[PDB]
Amino acid sequence: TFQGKCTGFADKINLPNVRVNFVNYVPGGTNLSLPDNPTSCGTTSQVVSEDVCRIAMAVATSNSSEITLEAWLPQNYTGRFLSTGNGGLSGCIQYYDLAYTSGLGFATVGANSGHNGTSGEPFYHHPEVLEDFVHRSVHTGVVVGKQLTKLFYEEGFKKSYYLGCSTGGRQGFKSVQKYPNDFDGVVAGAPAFNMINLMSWSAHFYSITGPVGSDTYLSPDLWNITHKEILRQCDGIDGAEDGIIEDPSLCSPVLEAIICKPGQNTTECLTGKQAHTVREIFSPLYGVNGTLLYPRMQPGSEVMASSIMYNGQPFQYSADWYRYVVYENPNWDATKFSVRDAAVALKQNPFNLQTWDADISSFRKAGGKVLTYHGLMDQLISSENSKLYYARVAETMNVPPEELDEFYRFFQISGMAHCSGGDGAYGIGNQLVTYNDANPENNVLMAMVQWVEKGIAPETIRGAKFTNGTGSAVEYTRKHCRYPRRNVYKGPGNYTDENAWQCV
Ligand SMILES: *[C@@H]1O[C@H](CO)[C@@H](O[C@@H]2O[C@H](CO)[C@@H](O)[C@H](O)[C@H]2NC(C)=O)[C@H](O)[C@H]1NC(C)=O
Ligand SMILES: *[C@@H]1O[C@H](CO)[C@@H](O)[C@H](O)[C@H]1NC(C)=O
Ligand SMILES: *[C@@H]1O[C@H](CO)[C@@H](O)[C@H](O)[C@H]1NC(C)=O
Ligand SMILES: *[C@@H]1O[C@H](CO)[C@@H](O)[C@H](O)[C@H]1NC(C)=O
Ligand SMILES: *[C@@H]1O[C@H](CO)[C@@H](O)[C@H](O)[C@H]1NC(C)=O
Ligand SMILES: *[C@@H]1O[C@H](CO)[C@@H](O)[C@H](O)[C@H]1NC(C)=O
Ligand SMILES: COc1cc(/C=C/C(=O)O)ccc1O
Ligand SMILES: [Ca+2]
Repeated sequence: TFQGKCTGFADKINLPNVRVNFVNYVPGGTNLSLPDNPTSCGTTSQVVSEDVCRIAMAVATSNSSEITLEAWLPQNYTGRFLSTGNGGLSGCIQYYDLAYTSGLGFATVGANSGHNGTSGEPFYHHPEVLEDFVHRSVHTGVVVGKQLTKLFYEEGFKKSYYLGCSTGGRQGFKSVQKYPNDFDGVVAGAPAFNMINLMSWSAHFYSITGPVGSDTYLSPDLWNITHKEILRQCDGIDGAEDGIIEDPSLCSPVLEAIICKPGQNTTECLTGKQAHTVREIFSPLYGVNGTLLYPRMQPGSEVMASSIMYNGQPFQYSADWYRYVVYENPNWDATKFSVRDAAVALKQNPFNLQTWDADISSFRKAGGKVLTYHGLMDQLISSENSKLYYARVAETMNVPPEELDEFYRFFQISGMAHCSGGDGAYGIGNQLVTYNDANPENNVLMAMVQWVEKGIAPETIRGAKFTNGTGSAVEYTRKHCRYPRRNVYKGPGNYTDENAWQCV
């Protein structure tokens, strides 16, 4: 029996520097309690919809570091191994991804990145813990996970896959760049690569806005006013007035247009200083010496960005990065961030956390495929940074898109926010929360499986716009384009007909 194989499995595990905490049979329909999950992760449970054997481990990665590692080995197994990854500066195992991919038949692992919780404080004075976050946590879970898969199933595994977004997107690219043989297929969303500069750019928003109530700051109401004017200026460039900017690279908005006139209600317009703030927010971050560090925030992400990036407080992840790693001073004042700090951080680049190597020929040579996607109203990580990486790879590898298409495809997703949510057709199946069925035509993960196992490369990636979230009726779908193409509404038929659009 499958249960009996699982209850007998702890005795079969004997791996150096791996301590088995427990092995449990978890039937489908179980609502797992996760009492030990770090409180800052904000998840104490996970529904597991299909039978798995659950293995939980503590794996020492050095004499002063360890990861927590979970492996969920499904009863209904397809012969495919998969690793998940992390979010933010967190060690949070993404149990929602473990449920998702195990439920699709993958032998699945996820590790906590080498520490517990969403704070960067565990990096403080602990280079081995930081090294786990940069590269060694994900890789260790792949090595151990593959071992466990082969121990548990007579058939072993035929192919190996990666699924992650945000920090998880970065970790997918760290795999491509440093461990070209870890995965046959890598699915990496909205990647936090160019990571050091991402922290600097996150930190620089405070220097532009200033604190809540200052001259230079905009309230959430004013960011809503600003959003509506951005749509007036840009929504229709793609040919459809649908509240979505299909490719914001064509949107260069001019916000002096909504500077207050005499006799205008001050709550519906900007002062000159506020307009200057907005112009700078849609400008790139350049460093000492006048070199580019991070591209502009793409227009369209204003409502959620007002709460997270433009809220008049220093962004927390970057403050943590500068206090605990760059300067090792927990009292470092993040309100006084300057580009001189960004130079110090970029030169430090610990364990090449930048994850910005543009020569990925070793991955190509090993036979790997990578599919990356990025939402074009992303409020946390600008979609333009993925576009910059693409240019850099083409330039460095000295090949055009037709050649890159053989092993590296990048889809730009209209109306998607950071990793999930947004105003438009974000339902591409990168996570349970974006799921529109399991079939490759509707699901990015299964599309990678098809590319790897049948040699069928995805031309576009379909997403759903839901009436009221995943599981509700699909209102419309759209076939998102493969960069450098963009989507343009041509008709015939209304913009809700996916056939009325063309990638151009
Ligand atoms: C980090 O969090 C994990 C839980 O996600 C902790 O692992 C648990 O620790 C206790 C105490 O050793 C074990 O008895 C449990 O079986 C563990 N749970 C799992 C899922 O493995 C881990 O201890 C924490 N790491 C620390 C504090 O270093
Ligand atoms: C699982 O349990 C938690 C409480 O621990 C609850 O919030 C969640 O809705 C449950 N899920 C289902 C679908 O029963
Ligand atoms: C701990 O590990 C470090 C880093 O790998 C190593 O150089 C050092 O010798 C070790 N110290 C002990 C106490 O084992
Ligand atoms: C701004 O607009 C969004 C819809 O895009 C709305 O849900 C939100 O409540 C508005 N925010 C404020 C502060 O009015
Ligand atoms: C300006 O707008 C607010 C709504 O934001 C309204 O309550 C207030 O009465 C208006 N003031 C004037 C002078 O029109
Ligand atoms: C196209 O569909 C949208 C979505 O409901 C709607 O706003 C619009 O009226 C439709 N256009 C026509 C011509 O029916
Ligand atoms: C990190 O080093 C590099 C940066 C670039 C950047 C090009 C650009 O930023 O416009 C190009 C090649 C490099 O080796
Ligand atoms: Ca539009």
